[PDB]
Amino acid sequence: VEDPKDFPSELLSFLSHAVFSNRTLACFAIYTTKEKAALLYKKIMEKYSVTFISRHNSYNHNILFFLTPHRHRVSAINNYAQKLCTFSFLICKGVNKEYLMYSALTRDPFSVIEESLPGGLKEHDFN
Amino acid sequence: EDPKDFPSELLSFLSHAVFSNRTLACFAIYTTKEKAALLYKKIMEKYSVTFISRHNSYNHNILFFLTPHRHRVSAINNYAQKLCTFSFLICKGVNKEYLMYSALTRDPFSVIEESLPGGLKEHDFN
DNA sequence: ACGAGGCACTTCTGGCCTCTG
DNA sequence: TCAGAGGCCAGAAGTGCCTCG
Repeated sequence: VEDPKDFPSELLSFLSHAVFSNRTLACFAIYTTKEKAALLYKKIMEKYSVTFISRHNSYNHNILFFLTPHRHRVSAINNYAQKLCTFSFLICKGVNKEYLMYSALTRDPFSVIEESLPGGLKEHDFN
Repeated sequence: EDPKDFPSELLSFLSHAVFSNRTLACFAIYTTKEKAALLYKKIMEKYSVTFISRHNSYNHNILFFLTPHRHRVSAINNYAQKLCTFSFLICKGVNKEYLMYSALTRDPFSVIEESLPGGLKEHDFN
């Protein structure tokens, strides 16, 4: 109901917009509640052995941004993360523009709650 | 959430197989009032049941039904699971179809709704 | 009878890759 | 190159058939 139906309109140009692709990527984003972002961060971190993960503030909910050293399907990440929940909203999408998406998440009206490397894609190549 | 199996007085009728790939045409489901009303409609559309009834059982509801083709209990269960809601659901094969239905029609049990006017009689079962 | 379980699909899952603009 | 659509693939999971005891 009041739950978002997509990511914030300001992030949309950075996200993947495939509906029918079997393409795999290495940068994903997840939009969920405050409660689930905490749990998801660690779980996701361990499962996918993330080269990077950050947790962000978004309009009274949270966004998880993360890079993975291996390629995954958006639906594979989605399925893994839905099997934690039930039960609360979750939008999961591939990210096409990693620097841009990261840096947008560090500025208003978004902010960093916590991240696994300080400064992230601004301070580190993940090449 | 609540109950952990079917009422003990109906257990003799059910199949308890856990390692069988055998398929059946009679099943019963234990669940809440809200879930049983819905699974009545949806199991019938889904399996195009030859008969389906919904009954009062101790705070909750049982659904009994016969399907025109053969299914694995695990199928009926994977389907019925997908319409919960971490509300509870016991789903089992029925070995003794008539005896199960007839028990569910008498005290402590009663019929709420069934897909045939005046339910089932003994002939009907083979 | 009925539970165990061999078997045979078929559907699902989650990667690969090329094509195309 | 990029990114979405989709061919293809292999291994897992699903949901039937059967016969054996």
